[PDB]
Amino acid sequence: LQALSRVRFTTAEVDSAVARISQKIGVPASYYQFLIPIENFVVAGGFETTVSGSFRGLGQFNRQTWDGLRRLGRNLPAFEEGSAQLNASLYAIGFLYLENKRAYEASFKGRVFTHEIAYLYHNQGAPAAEQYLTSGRLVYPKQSEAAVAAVAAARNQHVKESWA
Ligand SMILES: NCCc1ccc(S(=O)(=O)F)cc1
Repeated sequence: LQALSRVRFTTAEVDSAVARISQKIGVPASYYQFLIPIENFVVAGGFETTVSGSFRGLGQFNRQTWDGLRRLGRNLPAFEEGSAQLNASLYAIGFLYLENKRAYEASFKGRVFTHEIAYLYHNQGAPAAEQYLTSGRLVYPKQSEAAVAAVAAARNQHVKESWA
């Protein structure tokens, strides 16, 4: 029962594409495996993803974030087309991870960009993510309980020097 237009992908086709794309662009497959179930609806034979409204596809991108990646030179279709597609959305998730990793490491020198921190950056955007890490307050607080748990864990990991 889920706590309260779609496209459906099978687990196999998502897995195959993740395996291929993650290898090609140097983003861990485990990050995709972490993020996809948080952002989308898990069903028996795969995942369903919302492709209407402001946030769309497996990465739940908005147009501004998607276009930000294109501005960096990433080869993506237009937001409205790519966000409904398997491969383009997976590339975008990964490209965004790579850019957010750079942003995190530049502001918090000597710190490690973990999956939950990467998800926080994905969820809030890099500016607001850094603001949450410093202030403890989300700029965009209207998130799911799973998203909130993930970003809380992210801040915990950020602050603490080591596993413990
Ligand atoms: N996942 C992106 C998080 C995000 C990024 C930007 C905004 S907005 O201020 O431009 F409406 C809102 C939410």
